[PDB]
Amino acid sequence: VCPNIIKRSAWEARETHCPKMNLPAKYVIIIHTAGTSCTVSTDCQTVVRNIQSFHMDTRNFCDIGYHFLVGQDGGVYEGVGWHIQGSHTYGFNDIALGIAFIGYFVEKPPNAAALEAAQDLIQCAVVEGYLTPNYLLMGHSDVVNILSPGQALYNIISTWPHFKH
Ligand code: NI
Repeated sequence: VCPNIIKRSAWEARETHCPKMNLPAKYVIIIHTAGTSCTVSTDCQTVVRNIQSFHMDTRNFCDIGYHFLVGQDGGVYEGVGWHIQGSHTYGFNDIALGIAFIGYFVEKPPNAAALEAAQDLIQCAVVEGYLTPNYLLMGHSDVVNILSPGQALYNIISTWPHFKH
């Protein structure tokens, strides 16, 4: 089933009212925050909260851009959740679940804990119906010109199921 998942309230997320996400989604997009990483609950909560603020105040997004985030503490963090539209990839925000690893992974990849959490989340997504049974998995850089989710992480997710080979 779905891994733990720490809620928005847990990281003192600014409350908003954003466009709704249309489920089921047809894709999963692996992203990396490209910023600092985190190894313990409190640190990750902080980093996630800062990203929301940055996305809302200087990027003008309606809320944090990712549906979910994954830390090196192996924990899954709720972004805007399953039901809100994302702000992570042009042309895919209404049909793709954006999952972002907290950190910068071009050279070194996320630990096994982080990776496992992602796949378990992905698994419950398709099982729960948040994703179509024939959904497609892809990396950020496959869709737009972006240095995400990092070659290291890319090489990893490229081997997961439903990856758009
Ligand atoms: Ni599970």
